[PDB]
Amino acid sequence: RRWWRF
Repeated sequence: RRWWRF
């Protein structure tokens, strides 16, 4: 969500 895959 916040960064990367999330």
